[PDB]
Amino acid sequence: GLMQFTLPVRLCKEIELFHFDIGPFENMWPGIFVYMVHRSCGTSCFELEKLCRFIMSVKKNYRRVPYHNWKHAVTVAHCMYAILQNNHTLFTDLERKGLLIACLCHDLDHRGFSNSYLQKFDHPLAALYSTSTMEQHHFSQTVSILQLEGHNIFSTLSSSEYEQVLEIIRKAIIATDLALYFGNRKQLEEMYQTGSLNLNNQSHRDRVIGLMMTACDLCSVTKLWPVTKLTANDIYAEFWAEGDEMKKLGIQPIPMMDRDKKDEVPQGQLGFYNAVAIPCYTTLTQILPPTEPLLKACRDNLSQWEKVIRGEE
Ligand SMILES: COc1cccc2nc(Cl)c(C)nc12
Ligand SMILES: [Mg+2]
Ligand SMILES: [Zn+2]
Repeated sequence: GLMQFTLPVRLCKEIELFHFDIGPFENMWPGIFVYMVHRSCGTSCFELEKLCRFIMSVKKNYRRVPYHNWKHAVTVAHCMYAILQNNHTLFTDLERKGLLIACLCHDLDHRGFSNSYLQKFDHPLAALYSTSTMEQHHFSQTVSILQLEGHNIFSTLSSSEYEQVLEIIRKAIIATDLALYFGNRKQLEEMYQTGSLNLNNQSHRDRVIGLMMTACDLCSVTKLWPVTKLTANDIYAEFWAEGDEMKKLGIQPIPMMDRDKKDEVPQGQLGFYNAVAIPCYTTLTQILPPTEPLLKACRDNLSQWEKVIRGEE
């Protein structure tokens, strides 16, 4: 019972920073996640046997796609850990429990295609879930794994607390639908500016948690430039494969997804930082000030993308 997870000195130190990379050793990631859950939640929170059983089942249900894989899950969860550690007096016991799990499960069974491809292909999931197609499937997959024998990590929780944690996980996994981000950030920016933003209001808390979810999901843009540069290849590998699949459906894909337009990537990445990433980290920083290193790191990679266009690399 008195077992504590201990990371090697370098990892132990670096894991507390927003720009930490979990490395290339697959086998260390479950230990990295368990360590994060113990420092963020406590050794008590989950039964180590149930938690490790749940982690392996979640890993098992993540596909071998270039980007939206198991490594993405553990990275998105790490970024959440970094946020929760720099704002620990702001989150409930249940929120700390649910958010690291939601991040771990957020892209469960992701096939590497967007909601648009699912919609255009007429995939069964698009008939089952009209909007936030994959995100509703990811939550559905999270519940399926929680219902497996010996996998209920929230067994100790009351009937009411279990329904609260599951609702935190649901809202958070749906929030990773980038289509919803735009309106959520606009509503949060307005509430913050008119001083009406109250963290005691549950609907306001839901919105802030949604913004934290977009921030972690896009945390690839907040790492040191070599990590960002290499992660962009994986992101575009999926994009180009979906572009190829749109062409198979007889639909010319958007240039972002066209592998014949690889030369337009630095300009498209510049557009992404301006339209999505910088607004996301700016509003997040106004709301939760210790998350400033995410915005700082993001602005540095935006500058690196400008250097790419200018022929500086
Ligand atoms: C055009 O670039 C993009 C489009 C949509 C989502 C994206 N997510 C990430 Cl994290 C990055 C680095 N780029 C994105
Ligand atoms: Mg998503
Ligand atoms: Zn994701």
